[PDB]
Formats: sequence, structure tokens, C-alpha cells
Amino acid sequence: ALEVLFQGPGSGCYTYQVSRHSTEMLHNLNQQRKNGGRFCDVLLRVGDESFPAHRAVLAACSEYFESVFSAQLMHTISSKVFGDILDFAYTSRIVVRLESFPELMTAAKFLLMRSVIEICQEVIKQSNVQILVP
Amino acid sequence: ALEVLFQGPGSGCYTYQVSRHSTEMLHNLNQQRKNGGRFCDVLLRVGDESFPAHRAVLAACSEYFESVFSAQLMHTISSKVFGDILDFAYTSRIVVRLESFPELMTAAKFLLMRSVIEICQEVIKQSNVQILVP
Repeated sequence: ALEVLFQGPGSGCYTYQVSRHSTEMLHNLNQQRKNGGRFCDVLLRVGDESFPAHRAVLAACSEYFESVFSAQLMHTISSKVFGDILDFAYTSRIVVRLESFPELMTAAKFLLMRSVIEICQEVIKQSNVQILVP
Repeated sequence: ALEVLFQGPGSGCYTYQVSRHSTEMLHNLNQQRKNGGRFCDVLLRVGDESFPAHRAVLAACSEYFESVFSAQLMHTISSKVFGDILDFAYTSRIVVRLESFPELMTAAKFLLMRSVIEICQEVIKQSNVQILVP
């Protein structure tokens, strides 16, 4: 779990690294959210469901949320697809359902989450149907 | 960067994973902190220096900070060692300086950060001087 990645910037200094640290950090943030919304400063309501979250975490993966939180402010998004998108932000894993994949694309593009957009593009590429707009 | 980790919980569903996501998430949180303290809700003052941070991030790696933030509340800690400890929480990497290693142990134990305590124990183990208290 530990590693002397580098023998330190100077003399007598050592630089360690905990490889699992970012994974555990996100896991603990996700456990905060799912256990009552500990330390969460935003409640996201989609339909009949409310989602607690951390503004800093949404801003770190979404240009849309980053800007909305900084400004104090056709493409409907369902709570199920939005819950999958939150799950990806907090776990690095997203479920792609074919029956609701059009909704996922709509949400990913509106929320400007590059990683989810790249996953959508990968699903599109695997269909072998390339879309060229001259 | 993408991976079909699993062929989905059900039928027609697919489960993707972005392995670099937790690393990028922490990196973006760290860039928030270092660029003016964006989305930071706590200012940590040690001596002549102030450190902005996210309460949720400190709580996720420190039992001490988790409890202090939830309760609204001999072992002095310097700003330099404390800045290295913040750096570890936000980057997964810590610099161990021998001249200030007693301060690091004091801070790691008071802040109850297991990963930093485990690094301290590893440095102790590498000295070949085992300390047994009967």
C-alpha cells in the first residue's frame, strides 16, 4: 500500500505515495453522500427524487455544475439516468442501459462531463454506425 | 482510458469504468484548493499561514477533522509539516523530512490520518530500531 516513489526533492527528504488513496478518498466521499448526505452542500432534485452531493465534487467533473455553482443559478433528464451519472462521479463506474441511452447522451452533453461523453462516444463507436455530417 | 469492466447488472445494460477518474477527481479538487480556494468551506490557519480546504475532503481522510466539523469546535504543529499533510490528502503523496519527522508523527497521530500514520510506521520500520514497550 506504501511506496517510496522518489528519494525526496532534497537531502534527507523522502517522497512517499499511497496508490489507493484517491480511490479510497472518492469511496469515502461516496459513503458520505449515500449515508444521509454528510458534508453535502447541495441537494439535487430530479422529479420525485432528491440527491445530496458535494458542490466541489460535481464541479471537479462537470463544467456545467462548476459554472452554475459559481453564478448562483428540449432536453429533459430523468432521475434514474441522473442517479447513474452521480454514481459515476462518485465511483468512476457508470451503467449504460440501451433503453435509456438517448437520455444518457442528452444528460452527458448538457452536464458537460467529458468522461461520460467519451463513454457515450465509445458506445456509439461499437455500434459500427459512423455518423458523418458534411 | 475506458473499459467494459462488466457486461451490466441485467440485460442490455453495460457497466463501464474510467480507471483514471479518481486520480483526476482528486487532482481537480487540489487545483480548486490551490487556485484561490474555489469551493472551499474551511480556512485552516497554522501560524502565519492560512490553508483553504474542503471539509468533506479532510473528513474523508481524517477522523479528527470529521468529528471537529460535525461538532462545531503538548503537541504543536508547524505550518510546513501541516502543508505537507494537506498535500498528501489532495495528491496521495507526502514528503518525509528527517529533520521534522518528529513533528510529522505528532501531527499524524493527532489528526488520526491512518495513511500518514502507516507511512510514519514504515519509516520507523526502515530504521531497524524496533520499539517494544512491555
